[PDB]
Amino acid sequence: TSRLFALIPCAGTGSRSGSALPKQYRTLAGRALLHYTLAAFDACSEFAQTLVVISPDDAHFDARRFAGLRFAVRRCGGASRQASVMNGLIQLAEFGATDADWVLVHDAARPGITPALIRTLIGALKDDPVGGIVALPVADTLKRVPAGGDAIERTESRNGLWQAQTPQMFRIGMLRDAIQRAQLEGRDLTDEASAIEWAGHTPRVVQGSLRNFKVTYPEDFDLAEAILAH
Ligand SMILES: Nc1ccn([C@@H]2O[C@H](COP(=O)(O)OP(=O)(O)OP(=O)(O)O)[C@@H](O)[C@H]2O)c(=O)n1
Ligand SMILES: [Mg+2]
Repeated sequence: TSRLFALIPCAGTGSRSGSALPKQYRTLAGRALLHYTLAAFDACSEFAQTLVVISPDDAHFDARRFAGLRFAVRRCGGASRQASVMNGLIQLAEFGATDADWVLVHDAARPGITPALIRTLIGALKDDPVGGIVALPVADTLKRVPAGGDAIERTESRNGLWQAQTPQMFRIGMLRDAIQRAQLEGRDLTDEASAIEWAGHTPRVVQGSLRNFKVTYPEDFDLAEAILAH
């Protein structure tokens, strides 16, 4: 009976992407970056609603560029990603969400997300007491490079290491309280799983895809444009 809610943190600036316009609004193959994320969730009718969190100062979001897609947008963006997620989780109650419902937090900067991968995550963790994330095992040899230079100090082990992606699937009640705990202890975490972990819970990993990579630096735009439109 647990309903499915989607939460798209979209209140970032994309400072590493070198784009003056927020990278989530950057046009790829004649289409906005965010549009690919929303279209993927829109294809999944089993979702109750998709909430997009944008900054209160966002003057670039144009709803007309996303017409036909089923989603809602709220200007409850925070100073950080975790804050934007926290405000979003609170905001979900407006749409009838409860603490027992699932929430799937997905980066807008990951346009390669597909309905198949969404439903793979859901189907694998729907009966899980905690939930989990989509992720990718570290395939490359890890090198330690001291900050400030390009010199390699030594080789680090990659055994048992995964690179976390999104969506990150957890219960609204457990996730909100976890982040609330993290903020109460002065911790700003990188993803939702981290809060779940520090709260004392054990999240799961589901095999992700390199197609689901996040656009982060100027190379990624043309690369995603190659990955997309295919
Ligand atoms: N204060 C913030 C910061 C990030 N995000 C969202 O979190 C997702 C992934 O975070 P990231 O890749 O780091 O995007 P940015 O923070 O905007 O870029 P940068 O880290 O280079 O500044 C993005 O969809 C971004 O919009 C958000 O909603 N509110
Ligand atoms: Mg960031």
